[PDB]
Amino acid sequence: PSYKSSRVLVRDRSHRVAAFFMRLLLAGCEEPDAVSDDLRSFALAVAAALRLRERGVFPVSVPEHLDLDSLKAAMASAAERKVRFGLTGRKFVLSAAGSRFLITVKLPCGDVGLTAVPSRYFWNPSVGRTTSNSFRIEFTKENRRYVGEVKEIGLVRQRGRYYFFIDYNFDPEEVSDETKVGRAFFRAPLNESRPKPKDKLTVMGIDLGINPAFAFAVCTLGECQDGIRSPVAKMEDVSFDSTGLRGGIGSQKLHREMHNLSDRCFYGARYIRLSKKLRDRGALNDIEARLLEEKYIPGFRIVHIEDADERRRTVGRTVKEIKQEYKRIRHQFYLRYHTSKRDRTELISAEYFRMLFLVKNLRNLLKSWNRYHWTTGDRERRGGNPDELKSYVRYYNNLRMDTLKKLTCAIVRTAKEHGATLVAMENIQRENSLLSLWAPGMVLERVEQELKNEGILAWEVDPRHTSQTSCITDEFGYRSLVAKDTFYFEQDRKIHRIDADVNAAINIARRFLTRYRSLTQLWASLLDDGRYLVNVTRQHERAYLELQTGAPAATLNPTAEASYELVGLSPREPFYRHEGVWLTREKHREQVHELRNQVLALGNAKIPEIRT
RNA sequence: GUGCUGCUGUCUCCCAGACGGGAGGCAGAACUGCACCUUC
DNA sequence: AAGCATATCGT
DNA sequence: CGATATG
Repeated sequence: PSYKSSRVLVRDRSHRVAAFFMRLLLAGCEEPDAVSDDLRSFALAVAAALRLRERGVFPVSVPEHLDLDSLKAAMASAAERKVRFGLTGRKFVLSAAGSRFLITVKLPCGDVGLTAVPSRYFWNPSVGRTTSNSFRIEFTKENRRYVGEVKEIGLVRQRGRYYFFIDYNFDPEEVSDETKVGRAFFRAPLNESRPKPKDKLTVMGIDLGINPAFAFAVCTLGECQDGIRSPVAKMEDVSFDSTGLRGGIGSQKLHREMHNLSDRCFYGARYIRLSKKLRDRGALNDIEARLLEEKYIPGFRIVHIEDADERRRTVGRTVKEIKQEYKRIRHQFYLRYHTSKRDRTELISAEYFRMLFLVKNLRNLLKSWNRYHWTTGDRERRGGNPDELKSYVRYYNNLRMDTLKKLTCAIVRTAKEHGATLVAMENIQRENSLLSLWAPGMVLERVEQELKNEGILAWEVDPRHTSQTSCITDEFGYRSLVAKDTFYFEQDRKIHRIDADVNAAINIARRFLTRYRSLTQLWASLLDDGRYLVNVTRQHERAYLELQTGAPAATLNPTAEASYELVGLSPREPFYRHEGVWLTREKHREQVHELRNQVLALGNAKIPEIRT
């Protein structure tokens, strides 16, 4: 089934027995060795229970007379490893009054009426018992009234606080068979044959980043009015009507301050390492002394003192200033939700990632300064500090999780608003990137799971040359390095520019809808006589060679203008397509550099910008 | 409920030691904001 | 590894 | 509808 969980708090033996159950399953048994094999089989199974009682060793003495139910419940809990209360453990009666729950555990001694602290997850809940041994909860996590079914409850104790896990089933939104057939059609290579969707679906091309948290483009099959036209496999062209950029920088000053402080904390650790070398060794190597003066001093924004005694004092003053600036930045980041800026605060912004990078850099700087004392041979000790920078780590993990949840919610919202039912995302599996903050697959897994729960199917497209190829001419352009938000291409021999993220979003959507009709790069090797044999590993390359040459293999034969061509063969060096001539690696880079030189002389003022 | 997520006063513990940093406990002031399958 | 179903006897 | 017992 599909499950969702949240906790409620109840304020005013089951563990004594849960711990006993865990230990018993792992480890009255007067001669445990003599019955070791059976015990092991039963514990591993958690029919065995029936066999154990026949042996006459299965009855035991529970820490606290749990009679039955509670007993079996805790047993199953330890197994799975939550003192559970089932309705088919001791039965419970979950009701709701006002804005809070009321759990009534039916213990053998009597009824235990427990009121729960009003949660903002199960806000304003309504509970009605069903005929299927369940409770139908209706709550508010807008005023969307989420619905769930509760059949089992669990009790735990954290820091002397008792918590109830309301693990409830829910029904994901209905997904049409047209969406499934359309995904099957569009995901398949051109070699295979799949039925057409035969419906007017909606496709959302998505590019993921950190500064533009994500950008999207929307297309509707069989509906082309105005926008960047894209071919569709075996159908008519479609126009990307809604193209947008979500996320982004909230306030420029805050982003700049986080970047500056992250750089300062990045260089501080290396500066104190070099100062520790200077205080101990007394001299530096040629590279380090050049590195310290040229890079570390202007980076840490410190004044280099020759005296080693007051060098530590200057370093401590600098670290105090760094911490004061960090506290100011954190307070300004907190105030986005507690001023008149409540309305203009975005769901997700570029500061959610800059703050994480700053937290990591400051953690490193503080961990380095705290160990400024150590000298030759101190190293690390089994003990020392058992909770060093615990608050920092807690904040980093909590902010990471919250950023992931808010990004997933933003993506899902944007997909639902635009009516999309198919979402082509970029396969980020294939610093200043989403990686080094999360696992490459974790973000994708979360996003597709939430989209599926909302009834939207998602597919990962190969993200190769999407940010370097124009979405109109389907040719290589210039991605500006001074400003990474402008992508320069040529059209009718006139240089145009576009947003470099909606460009990649449209390229992702185009690759999805055209079923990878065109490839911008081919891997080949030189056999002899200037003939570059094409290396075919992916099925997409096999389909591409069939459509252009006519055979599942081909070679690059040279021409006069340092270019190549596809021929085809009857039965490892990159090559970039360019204008149908398959320029080699060096010539492709030369062409890109020529484009960059041409666009730098022209000036962006005379370069028109297309709709975005 | 869990976080985003902090401020002020005061107190305790630790590492340098006399420039500073890291765990936490209470008491207050402001805020009605966003998101959340937890659990192992 | 987890976060229940049916089935009939007896009263 | 309660008491087990097993899909």
